[PDB]
Amino acid sequence: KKYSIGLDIGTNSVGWAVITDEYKVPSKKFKVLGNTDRHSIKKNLIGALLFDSGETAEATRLKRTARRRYTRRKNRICYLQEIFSNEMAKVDDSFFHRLEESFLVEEDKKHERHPIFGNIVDEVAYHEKYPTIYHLRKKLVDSTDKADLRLIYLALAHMIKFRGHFLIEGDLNPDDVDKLFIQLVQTYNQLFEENPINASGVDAKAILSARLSKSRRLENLIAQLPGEKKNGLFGNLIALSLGLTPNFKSNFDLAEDAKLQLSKDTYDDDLDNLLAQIDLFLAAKNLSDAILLSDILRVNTEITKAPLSASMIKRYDEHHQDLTLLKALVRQQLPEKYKEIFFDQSKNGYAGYIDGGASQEEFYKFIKPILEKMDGTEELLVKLNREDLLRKQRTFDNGSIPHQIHLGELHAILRRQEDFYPFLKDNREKIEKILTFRIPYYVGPLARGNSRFAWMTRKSEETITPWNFEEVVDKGASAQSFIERMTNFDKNLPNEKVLPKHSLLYEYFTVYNELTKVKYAFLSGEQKKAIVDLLFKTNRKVTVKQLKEDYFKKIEASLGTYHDLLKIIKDKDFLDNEENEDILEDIVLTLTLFEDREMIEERLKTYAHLFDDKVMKQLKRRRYTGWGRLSRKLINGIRKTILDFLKSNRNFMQLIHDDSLTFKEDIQKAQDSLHEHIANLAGSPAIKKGILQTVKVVDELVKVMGRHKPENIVIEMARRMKRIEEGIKELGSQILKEHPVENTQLQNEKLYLYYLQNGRDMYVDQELDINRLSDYDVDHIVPQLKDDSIDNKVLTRSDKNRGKSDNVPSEEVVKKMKNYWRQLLNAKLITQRKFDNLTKAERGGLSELDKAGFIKRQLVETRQITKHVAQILDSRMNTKYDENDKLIREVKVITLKSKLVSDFRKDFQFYKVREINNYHHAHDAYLNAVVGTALIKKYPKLESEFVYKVYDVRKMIYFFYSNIMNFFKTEITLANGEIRKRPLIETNGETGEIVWDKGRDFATVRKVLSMPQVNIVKKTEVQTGGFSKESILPKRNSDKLIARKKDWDPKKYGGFDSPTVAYSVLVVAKVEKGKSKKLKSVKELLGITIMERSSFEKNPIDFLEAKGYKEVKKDLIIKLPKYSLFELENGRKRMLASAGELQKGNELALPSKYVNFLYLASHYEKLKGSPEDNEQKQLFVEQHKHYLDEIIEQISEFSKRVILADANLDKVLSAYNKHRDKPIREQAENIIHLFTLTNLGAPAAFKYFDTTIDRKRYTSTKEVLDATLIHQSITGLYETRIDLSQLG
RNA sequence: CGCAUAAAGAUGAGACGCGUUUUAGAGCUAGAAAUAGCAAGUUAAAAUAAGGCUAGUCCGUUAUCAACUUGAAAAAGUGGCACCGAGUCGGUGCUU
DNA sequence: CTAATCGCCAGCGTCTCATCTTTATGCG
DNA sequence: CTGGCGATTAG
Repeated sequence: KKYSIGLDIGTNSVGWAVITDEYKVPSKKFKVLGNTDRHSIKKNLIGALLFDSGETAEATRLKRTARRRYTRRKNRICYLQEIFSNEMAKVDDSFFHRLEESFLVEEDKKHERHPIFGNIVDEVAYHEKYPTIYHLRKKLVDSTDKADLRLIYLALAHMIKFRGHFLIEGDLNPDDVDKLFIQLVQTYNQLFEENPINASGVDAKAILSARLSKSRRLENLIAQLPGEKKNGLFGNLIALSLGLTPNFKSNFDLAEDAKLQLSKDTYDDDLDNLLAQIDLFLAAKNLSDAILLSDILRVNTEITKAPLSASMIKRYDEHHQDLTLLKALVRQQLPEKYKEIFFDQSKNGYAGYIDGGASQEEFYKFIKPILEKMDGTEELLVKLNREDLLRKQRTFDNGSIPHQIHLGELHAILRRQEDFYPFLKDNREKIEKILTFRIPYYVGPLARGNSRFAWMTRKSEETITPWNFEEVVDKGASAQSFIERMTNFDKNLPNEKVLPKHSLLYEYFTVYNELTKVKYAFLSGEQKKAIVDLLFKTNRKVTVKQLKEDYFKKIEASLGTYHDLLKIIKDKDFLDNEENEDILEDIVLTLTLFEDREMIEERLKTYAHLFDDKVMKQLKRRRYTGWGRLSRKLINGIRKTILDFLKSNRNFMQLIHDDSLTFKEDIQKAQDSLHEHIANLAGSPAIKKGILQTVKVVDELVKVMGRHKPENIVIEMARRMKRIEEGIKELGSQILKEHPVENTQLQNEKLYLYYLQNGRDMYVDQELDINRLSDYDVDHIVPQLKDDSIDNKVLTRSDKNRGKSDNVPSEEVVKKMKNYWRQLLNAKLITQRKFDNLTKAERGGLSELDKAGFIKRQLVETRQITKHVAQILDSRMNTKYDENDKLIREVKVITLKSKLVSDFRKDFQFYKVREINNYHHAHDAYLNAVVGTALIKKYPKLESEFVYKVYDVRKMIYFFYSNIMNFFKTEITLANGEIRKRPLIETNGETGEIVWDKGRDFATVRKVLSMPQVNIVKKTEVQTGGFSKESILPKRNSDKLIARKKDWDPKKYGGFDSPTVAYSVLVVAKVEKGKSKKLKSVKELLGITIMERSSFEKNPIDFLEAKGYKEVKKDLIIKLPKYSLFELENGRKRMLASAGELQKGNELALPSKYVNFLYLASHYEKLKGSPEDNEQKQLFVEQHKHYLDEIIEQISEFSKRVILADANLDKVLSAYNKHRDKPIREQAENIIHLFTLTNLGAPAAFKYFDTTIDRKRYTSTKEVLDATLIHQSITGLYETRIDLSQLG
């Protein structure tokens, strides 16, 4: 009673099928449990399983980072508040209390309404003196009077709360653009004795103030004083202001690469190196400062010290001026449009721009034609083109402001009010340290131990303020654990980390693996030490023949990092010592790990007695990358040593596995769960969900067949005009004059074949006459390997093009195509795939190795995820062992590729339509199963090609002519228009076993493919995610609003809406009826939100009690997650979607003649075969065109049975009776769009030919309380039916 | 089997700029009102999943999940077979 | 005086750094 | 995209 299992794996579906040896899916009757009266269900062993897609973890990461940033911002404000705390009580005691409770309503306040001053007249006087905060900041910077302390706190708090970016390192003082651009040429003339033409008027930074990222900046540098090299024209301007890329190789006349950069960390060390091995750099830095503050600062810096506040005040004043000017102009010209612009908040006028939800762009687009209609509005259009008309202060493009501007304003504020308050003098650097502090990206979250994501190690144990940060956290250990927690361990010893790529032990290992088993006569013995000492360790790159022959004549994979450490340390003494070897092995790890140059300075100040300061700086400026693959205890931790064996001609892997001394310890050290095994796979989680469900359904199917292992498990993992322009540019002839070069409407190959082959045949130099669609057809360059590529066909006029059965091109074609067509393939008119396929007949024809390449290109799959899931299934299924300790292969895992089964669909007319029902997953699984077991029955030894002896296919060519699956066809064709018959009953190579009895197996495949009942299961889930929609709605008198905090009532403050239901519960109880408090009983379905899910799983009874229910039955609480299945009268099925909405559950089983007729009518102009076959298909579809009325009757009876959507049904029928008089090919698309009315899942809105049908949603769960609840297993074969009418 | 280049994806850390919601920015004139006419408008405070206890300048949207019987959890265990047919599975026979 | 139905609605842009895998593409 | 919600209609 052997059997086999076929599996199709997708990202939203898993299809499974169980077949016997006769390719017949069996059936069986199963017991059902519960309290109903049915006791046995007959079911077929084929089906699918559908689920929601998996989600990546990026959105949770972004929200986690947002939470951390909000907590840290609140802590910054709290730090400033407690540093102002103990002295504010002299002026105002409850000032911070009024500043805290400013959100809530006057009836809930405990102080005055006006927060900043506590009364009315001072509030109005303050807001009249200062309209914004920027007037206050400019007054506090410029004026030298003793201000109030509350104003100083307000300015500092606004400066600390928003504090710019950190993308520019180094200090930055506000210096013009062209006023310093000539000073660069002044230093260039006083430092470089040449002729630098000071083009006063070239306007480098001024034209670079526009969109001049690279191209326009380089163009402005080119349209200037010409430079002899690119390093002077573009490169020097890059190293001064723009995106820098200099080099001290052919530009700075150096003997070593001393490459500077922009404002970064390594620029100061590179400038110290360039000055200590060989002003103008200050002028370049000032030019960089001018180019950086070009676009953001739009005001002179002479009259004031704070440029940002002056820019904002200027923007405020121009907004006021243009506002009153536009008011006067619209009062003059169009007085009837006043209210639509200045009063209507719903429109996109000025009132919508200020009080509504209008942005800048919608306001500009709304006000542009009204401003164009009037007159006298020229400069307003000038401003509107420049995006400087009625501009706000807190805009969406203030993100370019660096933090040094805010730091300078804060420093001037603290300097000006210094001598009036002494605690400002005592705590200046504390406040500046509050503003500029930023946690480094390798220290991570400052935790204590209760974190899934932290790696920080502490020295002491106290709170971490920004002032004692460097005193508490160890930075070197944190920077080491930041890297070492990510790099993988080696596969041999699974607990040890991996050496760096440029380690000395790894370099010795790779040079010994190169020159231990080296033969060119095999190499010597003890002379290999002298060989690696002289030739390898002296030459920077070991030669292939030259230096080896020189070393052989003198005596009788490079170590580049050894030479770098030799010339950096300027000797060769410690580079070969004993303890200095492991010391240098620590130094190379130090150089690989960190990238901060100061913790590096500490870790090499650990080793100060090996060099002076100069060698120390020369090696400290170095860097490396890359991590290797091996270990240290693998090579020099097992004792001889592996390096001792590799030094003195066996391979390293041959020393590891083949030798019994080494392979025992690694196999012992190889000594998780399933979820941990899938968790460290590769690829998207959307595939990993399907992989886990595949393992579960395989284990369940093994369980249901009486604990017998299967035989085979088959796995399938499912998944231009510029060329014509390039051909017209390379041709030069009339490629666009008469025949237009426009591949826009051209979708078929009838135009692309003329465009690729330049309007002539690949073999004949004749007129193609492309105006005829009944013209020259297409001919494949190599027929049955199946291929339909662009470079896999040819368009000759009318011939057989040669005389052959295994070769398409002829000798005259190869003689005539050698100059023109081969140059066209060399000029990329035709691709390289067509050139080799057209010229390969001139090299002996179809050789045996080419047939091997063809069958290995048609059979072998390449993806890694399929190999890994095959490995998982083979390790979980085959587990026994013999006395020699070998794997006892009781099952065979066979992987396929979808091209084979797609060819099997399109060959024998087993057509697939995705829009009808979800049966095609199970049908693809069944077809995969039968194709796999037939192919493993026919060609036995070729199991070594895919089932996971070599048996290389060079002396096997079983297969004779072209293809692997060419034995399925009962009448094989030929190349040059011929036929070749085939026997009926196939058999194996040596064994006697009929495999492919044609009539019986095809009748069985039709009978299985037309089976009405398969098992479709939608996987029930408990919903998780956000609590509700993230928008905040204004206040209403509704009851659906959720409070944003604990004591903020939503009828006064607003809140969120539309919460997400986790699951539902069925509650039977009694509630108050009428004003007499009558206890009328009720059976109700209630929805549980996620916050309520936690609070309800803590305690159910008190939760349902306080909700409003009394005297519940505690044992009758039934949990119902999403997609719970309910069966109703007449086989109507409904899936629960929420507490108050259902979804369609049933499925439509159309007969096979209808789906074949639909596939023929849909692609009526895209047959893509032989002309006789296309003519026969056209006669087959046009010979009877009344199936579609029967299909309409089919879906009418179905929708009257289970859908109950009669209004949309009558709309569909009226649309069909309207569009009766139509062609067939335009009617197949409408009748195939029609099938989403009766589909499975959520009700969608489709579209007919002209009209559009809306969706009938199912917003009522009153019927479900008198239904049959189904509890399904993972395959749907084990059920539990519960009659809810008998419950309670 | 190993190197070089490029692209894509996954995972984690650190930072910006907006947006949204309530309050504060005394609206004026005429009528008893309904209302009308007029003037103004750019900013700030606070919250940004309710909250949790291990009280940290932590943690809270990823992954996992039919029912029943055991188990604190982890995890383990629970369902007869052939044949003729097919509108969501039905019927016949043997043995329990 | 409650239930069906219709129509609208739904947080978003950027930057810095690190480690892996996989695919294509040459070269031995 | 698919469920929630207010304004509106229908029994």
